[PDB]
Amino acid sequence: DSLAPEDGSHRPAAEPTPPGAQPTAPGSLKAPDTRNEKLNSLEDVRKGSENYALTTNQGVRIADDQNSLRAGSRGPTLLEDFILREKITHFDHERIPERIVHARGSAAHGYFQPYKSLSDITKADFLSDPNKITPVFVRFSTVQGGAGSADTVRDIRGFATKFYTEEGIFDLVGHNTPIFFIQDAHKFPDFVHAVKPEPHWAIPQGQSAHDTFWDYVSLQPETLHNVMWAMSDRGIPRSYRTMEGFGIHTFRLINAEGKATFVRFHWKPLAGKASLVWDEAQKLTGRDPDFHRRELWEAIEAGDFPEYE
Amino acid sequence: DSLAPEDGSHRPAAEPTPPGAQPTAPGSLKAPDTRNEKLNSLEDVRKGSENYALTTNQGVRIADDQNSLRAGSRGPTLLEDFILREKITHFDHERIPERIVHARGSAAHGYFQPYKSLSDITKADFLSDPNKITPVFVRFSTVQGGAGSADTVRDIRGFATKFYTEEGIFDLVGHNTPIFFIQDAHKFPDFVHAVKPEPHWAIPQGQSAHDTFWDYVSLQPETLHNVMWAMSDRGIPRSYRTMEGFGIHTFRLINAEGKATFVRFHWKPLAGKASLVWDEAQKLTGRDPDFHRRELWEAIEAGDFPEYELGFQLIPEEDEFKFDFDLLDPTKLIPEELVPVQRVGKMVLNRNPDNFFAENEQAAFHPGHIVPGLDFTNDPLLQGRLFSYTDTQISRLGGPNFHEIPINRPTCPYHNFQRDGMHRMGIDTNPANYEPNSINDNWPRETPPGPKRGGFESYQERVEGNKVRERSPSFGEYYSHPRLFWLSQTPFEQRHIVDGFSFELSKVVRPYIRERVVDQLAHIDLTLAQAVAKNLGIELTDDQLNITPPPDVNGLKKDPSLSLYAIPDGDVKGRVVAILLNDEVRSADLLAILKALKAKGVHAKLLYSRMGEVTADDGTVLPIAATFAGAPSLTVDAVIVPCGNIADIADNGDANYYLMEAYKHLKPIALAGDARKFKATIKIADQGEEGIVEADSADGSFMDELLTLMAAHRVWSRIPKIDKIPA
Amino acid sequence: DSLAPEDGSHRPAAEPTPPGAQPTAPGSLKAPDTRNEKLNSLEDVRKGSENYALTTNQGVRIADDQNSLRAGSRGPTLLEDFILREKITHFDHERIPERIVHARGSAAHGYFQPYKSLSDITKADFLSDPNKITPVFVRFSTVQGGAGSADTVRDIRGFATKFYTEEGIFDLVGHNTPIFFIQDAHKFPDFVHAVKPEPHWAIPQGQSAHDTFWDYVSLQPETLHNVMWAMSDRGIPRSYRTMEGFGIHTFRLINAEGKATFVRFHWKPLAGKASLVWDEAQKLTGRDPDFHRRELWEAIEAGDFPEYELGFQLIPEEDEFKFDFDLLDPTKLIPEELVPVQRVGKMVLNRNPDNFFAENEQAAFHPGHIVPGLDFTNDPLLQGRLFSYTDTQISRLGGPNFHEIPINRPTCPYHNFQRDGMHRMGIDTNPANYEPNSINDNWPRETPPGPKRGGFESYQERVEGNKVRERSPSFGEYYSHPRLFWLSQTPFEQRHIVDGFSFELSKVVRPYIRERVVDQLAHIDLTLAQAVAKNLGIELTDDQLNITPPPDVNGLKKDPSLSLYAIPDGDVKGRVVAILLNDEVRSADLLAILKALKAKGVHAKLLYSRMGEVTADDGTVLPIAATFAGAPSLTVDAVIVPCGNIADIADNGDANYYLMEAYKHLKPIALAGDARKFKATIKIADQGEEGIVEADSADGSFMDELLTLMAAHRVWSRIPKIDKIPA
Amino acid sequence: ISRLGGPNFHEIPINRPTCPYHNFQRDGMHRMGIDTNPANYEPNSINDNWPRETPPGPKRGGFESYQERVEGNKVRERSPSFG
Ligand code: HEM
Ligand code: HEM
Ligand code: HEM
Repeated sequence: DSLAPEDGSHRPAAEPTPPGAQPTAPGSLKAPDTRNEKLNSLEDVRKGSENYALTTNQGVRIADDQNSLRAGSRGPTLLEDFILREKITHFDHERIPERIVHARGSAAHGYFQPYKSLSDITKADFLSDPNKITPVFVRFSTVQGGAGSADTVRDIRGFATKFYTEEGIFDLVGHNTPIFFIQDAHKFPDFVHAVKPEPHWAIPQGQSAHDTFWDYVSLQPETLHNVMWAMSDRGIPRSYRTMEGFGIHTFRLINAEGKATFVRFHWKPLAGKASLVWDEAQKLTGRDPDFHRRELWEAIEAGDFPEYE
Repeated sequence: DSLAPEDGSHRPAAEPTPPGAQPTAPGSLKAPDTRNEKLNSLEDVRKGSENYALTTNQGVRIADDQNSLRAGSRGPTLLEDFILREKITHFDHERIPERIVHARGSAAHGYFQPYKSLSDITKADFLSDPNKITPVFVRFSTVQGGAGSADTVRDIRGFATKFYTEEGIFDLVGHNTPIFFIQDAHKFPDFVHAVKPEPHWAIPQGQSAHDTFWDYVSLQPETLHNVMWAMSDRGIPRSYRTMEGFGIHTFRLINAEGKATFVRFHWKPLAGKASLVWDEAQKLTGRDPDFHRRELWEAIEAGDFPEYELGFQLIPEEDEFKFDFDLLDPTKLIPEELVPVQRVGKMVLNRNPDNFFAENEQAAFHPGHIVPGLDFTNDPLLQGRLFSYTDTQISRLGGPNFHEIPINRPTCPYHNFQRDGMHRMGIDTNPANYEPNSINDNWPRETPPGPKRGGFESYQERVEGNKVRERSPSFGEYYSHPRLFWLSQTPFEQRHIVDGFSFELSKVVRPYIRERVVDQLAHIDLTLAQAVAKNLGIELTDDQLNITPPPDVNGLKKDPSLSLYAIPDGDVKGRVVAILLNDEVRSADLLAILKALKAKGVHAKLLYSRMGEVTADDGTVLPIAATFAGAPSLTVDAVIVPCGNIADIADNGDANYYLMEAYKHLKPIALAGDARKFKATIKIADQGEEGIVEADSADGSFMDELLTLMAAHRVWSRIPKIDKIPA
Repeated sequence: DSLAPEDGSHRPAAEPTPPGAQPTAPGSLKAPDTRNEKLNSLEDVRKGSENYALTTNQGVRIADDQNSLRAGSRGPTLLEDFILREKITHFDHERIPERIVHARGSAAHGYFQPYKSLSDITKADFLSDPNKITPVFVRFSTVQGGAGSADTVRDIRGFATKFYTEEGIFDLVGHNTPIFFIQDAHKFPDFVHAVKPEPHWAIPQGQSAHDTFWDYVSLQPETLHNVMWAMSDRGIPRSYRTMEGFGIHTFRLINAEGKATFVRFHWKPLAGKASLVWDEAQKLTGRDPDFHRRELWEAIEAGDFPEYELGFQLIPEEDEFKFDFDLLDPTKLIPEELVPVQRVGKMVLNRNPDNFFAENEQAAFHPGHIVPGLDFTNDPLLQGRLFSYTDTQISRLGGPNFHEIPINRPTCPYHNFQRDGMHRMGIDTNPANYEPNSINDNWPRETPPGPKRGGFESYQERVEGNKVRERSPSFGEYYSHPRLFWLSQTPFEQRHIVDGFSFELSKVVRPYIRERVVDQLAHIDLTLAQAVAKNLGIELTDDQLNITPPPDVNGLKKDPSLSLYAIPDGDVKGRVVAILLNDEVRSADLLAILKALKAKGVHAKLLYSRMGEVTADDGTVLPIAATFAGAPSLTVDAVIVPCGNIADIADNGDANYYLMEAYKHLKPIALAGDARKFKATIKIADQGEEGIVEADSADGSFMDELLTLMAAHRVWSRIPKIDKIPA
Repeated sequence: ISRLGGPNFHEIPINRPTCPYHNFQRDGMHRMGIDTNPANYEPNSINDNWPRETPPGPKRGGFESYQERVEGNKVRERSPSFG
């Protein structure tokens, strides 16, 4: 019953294919041979499916998964149907709280590699050798909207990178413009509340074009610089691939002798910089709310891998 | 600081005002005199702000809310700053999980009132006297999308009503169609997972147009009936005010003498039925993703209260087996042609919440929340629902004391022996925490069943059968209800159905899925399937062309109450019109226009190519509401273009496109005097045509022709001309 | 129904009554007219019970609370029984996580009042007028065990007070010893993990007598000062009413002119200092594990309200470096001989809670919660404490709104821009949720620091140094405070300390840990080291006997304020006496005894070998409170034995054991007439012995002898004789 | 669900079955298993309906309830045999 078509057209070729030619799929069935050290350590928890029996979470095989246990064919459902309650209990608890900010985002795996040793300025092991590869996990996002909001709204974009180094995890958690709206962390909740949907009716979604945000900007002039960046075409990128990335804060690099050097971090996109125009971007939140997410998944499936300096 | 403007225009009047006139606000500040028992009992948790000092949550006044505590003004932030840490900590833990289904929703407060006593058929106290007023809390929603998804997607709608009765909470949790997709609750996680975003890449949001949804439908024919409703215009309503409401399942009404009657619940809109057309709805998800939430809120602020009539379909117990279908099967409807709806009472929604998170996000509805006078039945979809709503609320709302959050608490008394749990508010003084007890003389006490204020007792239905995991043989027919639905639509509604299926299936990547769906459609109706097939480039096989159609439903071959538009019920009050200005509007036109609209209760939005003001020909100064690009035609019900300096806007791309988009979406257009030049923009003949109102000036019949068309909602006769027109 | 007895003896009188006379009850049923601002404020949440119907949490009346809905009376339970699933669901989610430390504790309500105005030294409002009364809620606890462990273990005790002031909540979170075990908050998790049950097998409960605790102590000599306290009789208080309380750290008092003064907080008991002895405390964990919790509850129901005076040690800012110890080192005390304690106000505890879980278990105290007029210091342990108390409570009480749980709510106003979070109670009507704002004209607003009602500002301390992870060199001395504490104890207290160290060290399995600890004691005092080593069968080496003792503390060689008994202050009001009954009491004796007792406020418990009653020689009916084995000598402060038919109980094993036990534990004993014949079972000399009161009959010289020994707590001169007594 | 934090308590090491467990359940707090199956529902054609139901049998078959005979009305009542 209910099985695949005879021609095997239900499944995608495991080779690089252009956008739209085939059905998208989980990365490990789409590119079995692409590996790095983080991807391989995840093998312990990956779970397969072909050729196995359907079971409960306690490992008991299920005979009939189309019906509830009842007293007679048109009777009442019995409390003793533990298969039914396990199935519905897990569903009832699928959701976890979304991120307070940056709830809407799209991620991918990859690797990082230094061009030369940087030990004159830093003793950071991941930067000490040109032949040393570091597995990374990167997450691109919007700021304001919830996890089910649209991709191509006018907003700042997040650019978060996890480096799995040999002397610890390093997270470089940045944005796509070189400054932020405010100076002190004490004002974060005040700025975020002004930009998010208003508290009485929860409008508007994924937009700064409402009264509370401009109220706050007009009374806090420190915000004007990043407001300039947001109102420009930097606020509506064509893709996560065609935008720049920054750490914003001045950080410090320490070498082996104890000398310190101030540093600001940048990401330079090798596909170049490019943005949409507003009318296009606003209408695209309706025709395909999932455009940046789609485009990233599809570029990696086609072999047009996202690359940054 | 003292930052408000002196002139006080930062705050809206506390009186009814038209959409867009003033800034919207929390309900108790906009309409402080709109009261009910539920609203009044929330006064203990409401908090003001004006004239108070800024404090921590422990009550300590804060001197500086702009800076962290550091060692030196350019120094490190100190750990001892408890004011910063409290502030950021609360911020960091603001979110709670969203609802697993129906995450996106909009809500309001109101009241219900019975039309007469129903003591003959039920002993439920809230339906026993025409003077008993019952306060309500209602939430409207979509199904698939997250809480930040858009309002006007294609999808089923939820309609949940919490009745705060004197003998307990009664929740009627319904939907906007009379049937559901599946028969047994055991398949709910399977159906839900197929429609929701696909698990590898989490796409797509708010849409059934993807491979897994159609895969599930093509393998499970029980889904076909509700799938027909979702692909029709029923799936993209114009507003929460203009859709129907249904309980779906057969319940029981139990009277004082112990007699049981079967009942199906109905909500009838008093503003009538109306929907959008697909390209408008989809575009509208980008230009204003909060269009339904916004319209609901603004309708209440302006006084256009959503009103609905509660109705009952009643079936005597002896008629259980008289139909072609099973009454306990939720994939089947009860045709109004066979069993009429009895109009029993009315609900009015008249006040918005104060705080969305606290009242809307935290509200909890559950179909298992019934009262003496009502009872359940063996419908297997309903049966598994009783388990789920209590279970899910434990992690969404954090524990078993969710009934203590202010919006959920009953207004009647509640006492029992349950104790403790996370977030416990009530402090019990009862010396005993069990029964039977002699230490508190067994209080609180059980209460026998009776005609009024008695204890809950289940209807003693007979059960006889073996313990089986099996579907009833009477549940095994999937095609005649869908066909009954198809034949009751008007011709233009049939066309929208065809286009919904074609569009959606065009997004399915694996072609064999499209073919199997089409096959399933050929078992319902051949014309339907031939039409969908041609848009997908598929040919029907000779065998598919000879499939025998399913039977009539108890002799019916059509039921007009299943169509949105067969029997018109339009009501123009609360609709909104776009008026496109120019720099020298003929003020005689404008006054005939605005006074006719106010007489019918229709709102106007004055549009221009820039914000600010415009000066009319007699020197009158008009405030502009929004630009042409800022309030697209998608948002209004009809377009009027008045006489004046037409050359101001004859060449503006946005003004012209405004008329082409409305024209495409079948809305009525009115052109006064030289505004008639615009006919060439939409290829209108000199002769004119139905749907285009035109005159020398905006006077008499001009407005009356315009308002007649508005009552008919859209101009269905223009369908044939829109396939050309690049809009 | 009416399961209660005719006579109404299932309910206690709402008037002060002696321990064991009536059933105990929720505070507001027992003492309804004992009010305070916090206690009246909780009336919005109290729930009654009598005369109400039994319902679901939704308000639906239950008819049968004895059965599940089943298909047939011997059939399967039905999923549609929502009544059963709600009752079982609330029960399934009743528990919340216990506190990570101090999980076992007992609390009560009360009030604080100052003795005079303290405006010269602080601007704290609650200390500004002798007529300003401040509601308080105090919790007493242990440290190591879980919520179900026993009360009279050997451990430090917690003393936490929440002040509901008019300028915010102020929490004073202290202990019952003047110093703590460690110097920097970074070692807290290491220290707590070492004293708690070991991780493989989770043994032992409520005890420090195990290898890991002693391993950590022997490798970290900063802990030795608090260890001397714990090994002393300070570790086993007789009651929460008879132990001292301390804040431990040095805080700042900030006056209105902006001047800063260093302060250490103290709590002095009005009932005096008293402790048990180790064998008695230990046996009491098995005979009555709820001993301290019970006696505090009953003391309050009898009107023996626990009373404490608040005391300040004040040191001007210019004297920060006058002592030869660092003022910021929390392992260092400030001897009252150097800086006396100023008595400054009093606290009274006069009302028990209504519900243990709602009020005691959900209460949240945090040292970071201070008010204008107070400020912190750089003590590294206090500094890290500020992070932890808010953090822990996010998970223990479920979210960032724990301040909205009724016992935690401030009594003063709290307004800010924080919103949402799990179980949000407050419904904000403010149109703004940020600042600066203009739409609500910037309310609520910041408030400048001032003399009264102003915003919080931190004292502008000068900070100078590099970012480093290093201990200050001035914190590097670990032996002179332990040595000044040793030398300030009386001789019997010094013997109790030696037996404390010996009993615990004998439970350490690895012998090398025993030796290392002993090596450390040699650096404090040789006599002490030699004594513990004699009991562990360890010999001191050559090297150990010549170790130079540590220096004195600022010229001091001893401070009598560190001893529990050097300077008497014991009070007998609220103590308890067991009276051993025989089948024919000489009424003459009883009466003399009960009336002498009642004049000093001493309670009595009448014990026999069975329950029910016995009659005196004059026919007076004496009801029995407990049996000899059921209310052991461990639970009373002294034992009295009247004349009558002594033959009746003279051969009763338990009645004889009662005397030997109380005799072993240094408690006063009184025997009139033929009761003197019991001297043979505890082998007393012929002339007499101090501590044994005897006479021909219960006269007044007889009770003054008994009441006088009782004011001295225990009979210290008997220690020598109890070696050769088998009990 | 509250004691152990969510619906994945069977992934806590001590609670894990040593035999195989495959199904269409997904997500929830602290999800350990990373499912590669393209389908998360059944029936499905995209993964050829795996994992699949197994009919009852003498060994290694699916679970089926004994077909006990049930008869009587819906009552909240104690059996007289229990008294
Ligand atoms: C230069 C300024 C900032 C930048 C560039 C930034 C960037 C980001 C990014 C990229 C994320 C998303 C990470 C992900 O993909 O999971 C994020 C999340 C977050 N941000 Fe920041 N942020 C900034 C300021 C702040 C401040 C000032 C605060 C609080 C004081 C804050 C609190 C948070 C929190 C609580 C999250 C959610 C983390 C989670 O749930 O895992 N951010 N931020
Ligand atoms: C006749 C079929 C059904 C209808 C009309 C229906 C209707 C609704 C509506 C309107 C809501 C949203 C309530 C709100 O506004 O907060 C909802 C939520 C929900 N439904 Fe149903 N539903 C149906 C079937 C089911 C089934 C079969 C199950 C599971 C066995 C289910 C489980 C849930 C859950 C878990 C929620 C979320 C509740 C909460 O988080 O408080 N539903 N349903
Ligand atoms: C001078 C040293 C300390 C004293 C006098 C002290 C005192 C107390 C007291 C009396 C309580 C119980 C309050 C109640 O009854 O609920 C408590 C709880 C607690 N303490 Fe401290 N403590 C000290 C050191 C620390 C340190 C250094 C830390 C961590 C850095 C810490 C963390 C905690 C935590 C997490 C709780 C549980 C709080 C709750 O769950 O509400 N304590 N402490």
